[PDB]
Amino acid sequence: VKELLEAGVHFGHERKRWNPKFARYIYAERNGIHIIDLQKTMEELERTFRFIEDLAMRGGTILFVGTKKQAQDIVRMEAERAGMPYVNQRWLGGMLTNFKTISQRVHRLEELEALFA
RNA sequence: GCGAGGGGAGCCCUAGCACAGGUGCUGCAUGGCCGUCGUCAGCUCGUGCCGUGAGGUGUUGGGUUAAGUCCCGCAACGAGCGCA
Ligand SMILES: [Mg+2]
Ligand SMILES: [Mg+2]
Ligand SMILES: [Mg+2]
Ligand SMILES: [Mg+2]
Ligand SMILES: [Mg+2]
Ligand SMILES: [Mg+2]
Ligand SMILES: [Mg+2]
Ligand SMILES: [Mg+2]
Ligand SMILES: [Mg+2]
Ligand SMILES: [Mg+2]
Ligand SMILES: [Mg+2]
Ligand SMILES: [Mg+2]
Repeated sequence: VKELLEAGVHFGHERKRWNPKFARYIYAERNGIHIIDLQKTMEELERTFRFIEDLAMRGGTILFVGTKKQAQDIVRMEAERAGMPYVNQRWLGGMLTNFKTISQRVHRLEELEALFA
Protein backbone atom coordinates (compact mmCIF):
# COMPACT_ATOMS: atom_id res chain seq x y z
CA VAL A 1 0.00 0.00 0.00
CA LYS A 2 3.05 2.23 0.50
CA GLU A 3 3.73 2.03 -3.24
CA LEU A 4 0.31 2.88 -4.68
CA LEU A 5 -0.12 5.87 -2.37
CA GLU A 6 2.94 7.57 -3.86
CA ALA A 7 1.70 6.76 -7.35
CA GLY A 8 -1.54 8.44 -6.30
CA VAL A 9 -0.62 12.13 -6.26
CA HIS A 10 2.94 12.60 -4.99
CA PHE A 11 5.59 12.71 -7.74
CA GLY A 12 7.00 14.79 -10.62
CA HIS A 13 6.71 18.59 -10.65
CA GLU A 14 9.88 20.50 -11.57
CA ARG A 15 10.87 21.66 -15.05
CA LYS A 16 13.82 23.36 -16.80
CA ARG A 17 15.95 23.52 -13.63
CA TRP A 18 17.10 19.91 -13.61
CA ASN A 19 20.63 18.75 -12.87
CA PRO A 20 22.45 16.16 -14.99
CA LYS A 21 22.43 13.88 -11.95
CA PHE A 22 18.69 14.10 -11.22
CA ALA A 23 18.20 13.21 -14.89
CA ARG A 24 19.03 9.52 -14.47
CA TYR A 25 16.42 9.51 -11.70
CA ILE A 26 13.86 10.77 -14.21
CA TYR A 27 11.24 8.67 -16.00
CA ALA A 28 9.95 11.12 -18.61
CA GLU A 29 9.18 14.76 -19.38
CA ARG A 30 5.85 15.25 -21.13
CA ASN A 31 3.68 18.39 -21.10
CA GLY A 32 6.89 20.31 -20.45
CA ILE A 33 7.18 19.03 -16.89
CA HIS A 34 9.44 16.32 -15.44
CA ILE A 35 8.10 12.98 -14.23
CA ILE A 36 10.04 11.16 -11.51
CA ASP A 37 10.54 7.39 -11.76
CA LEU A 38 8.21 5.69 -9.28
CA GLN A 39 10.09 2.38 -9.45
CA LYS A 40 13.54 3.71 -8.60
CA THR A 41 11.96 5.95 -5.95
CA MET A 42 10.68 2.89 -4.09
CA GLU A 43 14.12 1.28 -4.20
CA GLU A 44 15.66 4.47 -2.82
CA LEU A 45 12.96 4.68 -0.15
CA GLU A 46 13.88 1.14 0.84
CA ARG A 47 17.57 1.98 1.28
CA THR A 48 16.66 5.18 3.14
CA PHE A 49 14.21 3.70 5.63
CA ARG A 50 16.72 0.89 6.18
CA PHE A 51 19.06 3.56 7.49
CA ILE A 52 16.04 4.83 9.40
CA GLU A 53 15.35 1.41 10.92
CA ASP A 54 18.90 1.27 12.24
CA LEU A 55 19.04 4.95 13.21
CA ALA A 56 15.72 4.82 15.06
CA MET A 57 16.61 1.69 17.06
CA ARG A 58 20.17 2.90 17.65
CA GLY A 59 18.44 5.60 19.68
CA GLY A 60 20.05 8.30 17.57
CA THR A 61 18.27 11.54 16.75
CA ILE A 62 17.23 12.94 13.36
CA LEU A 63 17.34 16.68 12.74
CA PHE A 64 14.38 17.51 10.51
CA VAL A 65 14.26 20.75 8.52
CA GLY A 66 12.14 22.55 5.94
CA THR A 67 11.64 26.27 5.40
CA LYS A 68 9.26 25.75 2.47
CA LYS A 69 5.72 26.74 3.49
CA GLN A 70 4.21 23.48 2.22
CA ALA A 71 6.50 21.65 4.64
CA GLN A 72 6.73 23.96 7.67
CA ASP A 73 3.51 22.63 9.18
CA ILE A 74 3.91 19.05 7.96
CA VAL A 75 7.37 18.58 9.47
CA ARG A 76 6.22 20.48 12.55
CA MET A 77 3.63 17.97 13.73
CA GLU A 78 5.62 14.99 12.45
CA ALA A 79 8.75 16.05 14.34
CA GLU A 80 6.89 16.63 17.61
CA ARG A 81 4.90 13.43 17.09
CA ALA A 82 8.30 11.73 17.31
CA GLY A 83 10.09 14.08 19.70
CA MET A 84 12.82 14.62 17.12
CA PRO A 85 14.74 17.88 16.51
CA TYR A 86 13.67 20.09 13.62
CA VAL A 87 13.62 23.61 12.19
CA ASN A 88 10.86 24.94 9.94
CA GLN A 89 11.80 28.59 10.36
CA ARG A 90 14.75 30.38 8.77
CA TRP A 91 17.74 28.12 9.46
CA LEU A 92 20.61 29.87 11.23
CA GLY A 93 24.20 29.81 10.01
CA GLY A 94 26.23 27.72 12.41
CA MET A 95 23.48 25.77 14.16
CA LEU A 96 25.28 22.47 13.56
CA THR A 97 28.84 23.66 12.96
CA ASN A 98 29.08 26.55 15.43
CA PHE A 99 26.86 24.52 17.76
CA LYS A 100 28.58 25.63 20.97
CA THR A 101 27.47 29.26 20.55
CA ILE A 102 24.05 28.29 19.20
CA SER A 103 23.51 26.42 22.46
CA GLN A 104 24.16 29.64 24.38
CA ARG A 105 20.84 30.77 22.91
CA VAL A 106 19.24 27.59 24.23
CA HIS A 107 20.69 28.55 27.62
CA ARG A 108 19.10 31.99 27.28
CA LEU A 109 15.86 30.04 26.90
CA GLU A 110 15.87 28.55 30.40
CA GLU A 111 16.40 32.07 31.72
CA LEU A 112 13.01 32.89 30.22
CA GLU A 113 11.12 30.12 32.02
CA ALA A 114 12.75 31.40 35.20
CA LEU A 115 11.14 34.83 34.95
CA PHE A 116 7.97 33.35 33.46
CA ALA A 117 6.56 31.42 36.40
C1' G B 1 81.73 64.52 92.45
C1' C B 2 79.52 68.94 97.65
C1' G B 3 83.16 71.97 93.87
C1' A B 4 86.72 71.48 89.60
C1' G B 5 86.90 68.96 84.92
C1' G B 6 85.36 65.58 80.91
C1' G B 7 82.04 63.32 77.03
C1' G B 8 76.80 63.29 74.21
C1' A B 9 71.94 65.24 72.12
C1' G B 10 69.66 69.90 70.43
C1' C B 11 71.94 74.30 67.59
C1' C B 12 76.12 77.54 65.26
C1' C B 13 80.79 79.80 63.25
C1' U B 14 85.58 78.44 60.59
C1' A B 15 88.50 74.90 57.87
C1' G B 16 88.02 70.09 54.72
C1' C B 17 85.41 65.65 52.17
C1' A B 18 80.93 63.16 50.08
C1' C B 19 77.25 66.24 48.32
C1' A B 20 73.43 70.31 47.39
C1' G B 21 71.08 73.52 43.84
C1' G B 22 69.86 74.88 38.31
C1' U B 23 62.68 78.61 35.55
C1' G B 24 70.09 75.53 31.61
C1' C B 25 68.82 71.79 26.75
C1' U B 26 65.73 67.79 24.75
C1' G B 27 57.34 67.61 24.93
C1' C B 28 60.03 63.22 18.56
C1' A B 29 63.27 60.06 25.59
C1' U B 30 58.63 60.07 28.96
C1' G B 31 54.42 59.77 33.33
C1' G B 32 50.57 62.69 34.40
C1' C B 33 47.12 66.28 32.91
C1' C B 34 44.65 69.13 28.63
C1' G B 35 43.00 70.87 23.61
C1' U B 36 40.96 68.53 18.97
C1' C B 37 37.69 65.93 15.15
C1' G B 38 32.87 65.93 18.31
C1' U B 39 28.19 63.68 21.42
C1' C B 40 30.04 63.36 15.87
C1' A B 41 27.96 57.52 15.06
C1' G B 42 31.57 55.43 15.33
C1' C B 43 35.49 51.45 16.84
C1' U B 44 36.32 46.22 18.08
C1' C B 45 36.59 41.20 20.36
C1' G B 46 34.67 35.50 20.55
C1' U B 47 33.37 31.38 17.50
C1' G B 48 31.33 29.94 12.91
C1' C B 49 31.40 30.64 7.41
C1' C B 50 33.92 32.46 2.50
C1' G B 51 39.21 33.75 0.34
C1' U B 52 45.89 30.77 -1.35
C1' G B 53 46.26 35.35 1.23
C1' A B 54 46.00 40.65 2.75
C1' G B 55 40.81 40.41 4.40
C1' G B 56 35.51 39.82 4.05
C1' U B 57 31.10 38.49 6.52
C1' G B 58 28.61 40.34 11.65
C1' U B 59 28.45 46.46 11.44
C1' U B 60 25.55 45.24 4.49
C1' G B 61 20.14 45.68 3.17
C1' G B 62 14.38 47.82 3.86
C1' G B 63 11.51 51.19 7.55
C1' U B 64 12.72 54.45 11.56
C1' U B 65 15.55 57.43 14.97
C1' A B 66 19.25 62.56 18.20
C1' A B 67 22.10 57.67 17.68
C1' G B 68 25.44 50.78 15.18
C1' U B 69 17.79 53.67 18.41
C1' C B 70 14.61 49.95 17.64
C1' C B 71 11.95 46.58 14.16
C1' C B 72 11.70 43.15 9.91
C1' G B 73 14.89 40.61 6.64
C1' C B 74 20.16 38.38 6.87
C1' A B 75 25.74 32.84 7.00
C1' A B 76 25.86 34.33 10.31
C1' C B 77 25.07 33.98 16.62
C1' G B 78 26.20 36.59 20.83
C1' A B 79 29.22 39.97 23.62
C1' G B 80 32.50 44.24 24.76
C1' C B 81 34.21 49.91 24.47
C1' G B 82 30.53 53.92 22.82
C1' C B 83 24.68 56.11 22.60
C1' A B 84 20.69 55.99 26.12
MG1 LIG C 1 -3.46 8.55 1.77
MG1 LIG D 1 15.59 23.16 -22.86
MG1 LIG E 1 18.51 34.05 9.90
MG1 LIG F 1 80.33 67.91 73.31
MG1 LIG G 1 74.71 67.14 40.82
MG1 LIG H 1 53.75 65.52 22.52
MG1 LIG I 1 52.58 63.44 26.84
MG1 LIG J 1 56.63 73.28 20.58
MG1 LIG K 1 40.65 28.85 4.47
MG1 LIG L 1 43.72 27.83 -5.13
MG1 LIG M 1 37.82 39.20 9.85
MG1 LIG N 1 33.32 45.78 8.39
